[PDB]
Amino acid sequence: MNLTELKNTPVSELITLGENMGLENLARMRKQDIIFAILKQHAKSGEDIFGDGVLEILQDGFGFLRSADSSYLAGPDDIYVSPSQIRRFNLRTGDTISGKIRPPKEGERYFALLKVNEVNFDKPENARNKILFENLTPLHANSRLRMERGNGSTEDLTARVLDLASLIGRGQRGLIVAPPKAGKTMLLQNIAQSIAYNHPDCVLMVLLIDERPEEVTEMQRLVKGEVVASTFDEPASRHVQVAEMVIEKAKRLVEHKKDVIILLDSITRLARAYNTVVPASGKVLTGGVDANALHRPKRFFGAARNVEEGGSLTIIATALIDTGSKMDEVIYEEFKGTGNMELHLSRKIAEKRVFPAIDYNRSGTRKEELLTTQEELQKMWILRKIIHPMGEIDAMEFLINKLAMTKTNDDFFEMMKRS
Amino acid sequence: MNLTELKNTPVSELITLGENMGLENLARMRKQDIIFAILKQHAKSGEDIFGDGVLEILQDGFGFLRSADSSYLAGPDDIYVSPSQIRRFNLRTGDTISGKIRPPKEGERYFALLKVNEVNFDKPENARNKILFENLTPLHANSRLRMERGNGSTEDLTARVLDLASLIGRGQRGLIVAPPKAGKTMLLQNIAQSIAYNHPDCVLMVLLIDERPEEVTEMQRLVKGEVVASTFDEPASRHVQVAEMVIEKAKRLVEHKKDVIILLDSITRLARAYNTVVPASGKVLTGGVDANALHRPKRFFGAARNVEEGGSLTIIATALIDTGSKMDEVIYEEFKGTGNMELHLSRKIAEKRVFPAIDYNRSGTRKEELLTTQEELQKMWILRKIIHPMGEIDAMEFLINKLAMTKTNDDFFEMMKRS
Ligand SMILES: Nc1ncnc2c1ncn2[C@@H]1O[C@H](COP(=O)(O)OP(=O)(O)OP(O)(O)=S)[C@@H](O)[C@H]1O
Ligand SMILES: Nc1ncnc2c1ncn2[C@@H]1O[C@H](COP(=O)(O)OP(=O)(O)OP(O)(O)=S)[C@@H](O)[C@H]1O
Ligand SMILES: [Mg+2]
Ligand SMILES: [Mg+2]
Repeated sequence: MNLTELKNTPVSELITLGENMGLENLARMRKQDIIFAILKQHAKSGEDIFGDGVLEILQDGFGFLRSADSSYLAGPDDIYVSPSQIRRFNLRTGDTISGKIRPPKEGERYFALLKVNEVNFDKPENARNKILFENLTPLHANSRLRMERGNGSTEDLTARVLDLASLIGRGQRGLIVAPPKAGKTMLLQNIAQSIAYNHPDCVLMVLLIDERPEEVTEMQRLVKGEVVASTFDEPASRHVQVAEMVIEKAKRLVEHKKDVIILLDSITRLARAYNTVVPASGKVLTGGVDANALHRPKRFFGAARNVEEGGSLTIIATALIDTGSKMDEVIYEEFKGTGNMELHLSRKIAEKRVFPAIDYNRSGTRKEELLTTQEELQKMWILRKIIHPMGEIDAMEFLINKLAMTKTNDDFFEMMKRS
Repeated sequence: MNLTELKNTPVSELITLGENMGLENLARMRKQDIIFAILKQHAKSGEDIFGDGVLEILQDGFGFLRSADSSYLAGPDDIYVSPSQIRRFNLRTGDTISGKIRPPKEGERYFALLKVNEVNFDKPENARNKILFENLTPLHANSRLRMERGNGSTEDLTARVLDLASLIGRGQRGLIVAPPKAGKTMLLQNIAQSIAYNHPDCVLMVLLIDERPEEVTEMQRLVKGEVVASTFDEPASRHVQVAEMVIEKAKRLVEHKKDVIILLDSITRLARAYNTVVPASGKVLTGGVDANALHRPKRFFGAARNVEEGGSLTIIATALIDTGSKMDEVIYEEFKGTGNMELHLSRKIAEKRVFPAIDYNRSGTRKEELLTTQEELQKMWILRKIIHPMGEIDAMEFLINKLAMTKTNDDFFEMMKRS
């Protein structure tokens, strides 16, 4: 049986399974405790029990193994990993480990692992002889990540406007500069849906920082790819280590020539958490934010690259502006030139209830020649030069009106060039 | 003789009963001591006595049972609860327990429990088989919680303005941002009156932190639901204790598919109490607040959710701004985007003594489409569009004039659309 199989079950199953196995009062305690008790009960019987999850390396090799569906929460069900097999298998943070697990002995309250049978969805010997992520030489974006679903959905206009506005490809470094109440959440939702539909091969990851629980639940129940979120209730160190786990897992996955995509909401909140967790270095900029505090997020946002050998790590992270707190924009101008893809959203368009509220004139993508063919690039250039004089609200209303009466992007282009 | 019913009766009747029961003095000490003396005399008479209250768990199972009448104050009237009963019936903090009570033997001075006959207003056997609040999947608010009183009064006007400013539903997480002397207290009065009048089924409780005793007495003698308050005389430890007791009781109640509503005045004072009670973590932010000191209040404010299984927990906590103390706006910055409903009040409108003083443009709610219908949603949309341009003072004057002209919200909407 699988520990992951237990964790994917709902909460009520504790009555069906826990009580049937002889447990007395699993009704009233935290879910990880129910999982721990049931799996201890099953282990006492003696049958083989499986396990899997993402590896974490502590400061002294006191390794742990967390679960993705639990948002990497430190719980009793975490799998202990001694330094001996860490040295033997040359493991590190972010490694996906699957195999046998051992019932705890006296003096231990964590389930250690007997022997691993899969590392990063591959044999341990094949995973051992893999070069590090940072040794890989980056490149520019080559493969285009088209967001046009093509299913004729009623919400597909957002994806179409995204395709016309800013091209997204493998290995880009993207920013979504938007005010509050502008449509960031469901824009990222549409991006995730389009990625899951058009590109099932690439691994899709969504990361949510200090977000309300209802949005977390909706995101979990909507996107097909795995999503990890930490709420605002949880402390700053929780946010930091969740982000570290996500980035290490992405690096390990892309080390195997796999395309990884990370949607981040939001880089501003992650930067705030890093600022409030990093010890003061004596140099504080305007807004009560340390200098080296932004150093850690940039690395997280700097891992987006197109690996020459194989694979690509794409990061689309949204940023917050004009929230009333000056720290937000103070972070903002430290992130302007660091991204190669940028998308502006404006409050004024959202006020007119016109969605998606995209500032087409100001948003754009650099080095787009390497990502698209010349003919549709020329069509986009013609659209840009005929849309530049118009105001952003006028531009969006005209664009949605024109796109409503078409079917696909090519149909829109041919209709536009006919006129 | 119920302990609660004798607590409800004022001090004069307690003294009269003590005199009639052959007890000397009992006139120059606190209410708890008088109640203890009366209960001791009745126990020595020999008749069976029973009580009720809310459980509290200490650090070693040294269980106590408080009463909401005395605002959860630690006194002789509290009821002892042994760890044996806790392990037997599977109790935890916040459980509402009623049943037989026992006079103390030699060596102890606290009442024990012979047996429990009601747990959380339910049979004790069925109370154990309940899922934790942390294991319940949150959702967005679905059922609209209308605030319009509908009796055609004049204070209901304020409530009517609420239905025009920000929709409130079951499970909202709302913040009332207001400067000093802007109408917070009687706005909460109106909200509590509407809750107790339109929605008698839902459980309403009002929590007051470091509020003046006269305001506490005004609160208690007006609202229908039970109210708990701690004045600024008591130390911050009692503020934290009362807030934790309230949130635990709300969680226990909502675990039974009940609708719980909490009104908090104010979250800033609770944050101050947590800051001045939590030990320093070595990382102090601007304003003299510890980094993790704000972790605890957020949890209290993060419990507002709509449970898919059943029931809901709504929290309306007010916040203070422009008070001249930097800690207040630091806390406000740390609580800006955490809530899904905002109600902004301004001293500018209150200066002209136009009430309610609401910053209509800034105030609003998040994705109210799941709460209300459509046609009145477009009614509110066009009302916002036509009220957006002019200033807040003029907007409120126009709104109160038009609302006084009509009778109900539907009448207001039809009068607006016909003209
Ligand atoms: N493509 C769209 N179609 C229809 N309505 C939309 C669309 N995009 C946005 N909206 C509406 O605009 C609002 C956007 O809400 P959200 O996306 O939740 O806001 P947000 O970007 O998450 O910012 P926060 O979280 O509130 S600070 C909602 O009222 C939506 O109904
Ligand atoms: N709806 C209303 N009708 C009539 N008078 C009102 C109304 N709302 C507010 N006021 C007046 O405005 C003031 C509001 O007083 P409070 O609500 O007690 O102030 P507050 O918001 O509680 O701030 P604090 O706690 O006193 S610093 C009083 O002078 C009221 O008479
Ligand atoms: Mg959002
Ligand atoms: Mg007041």
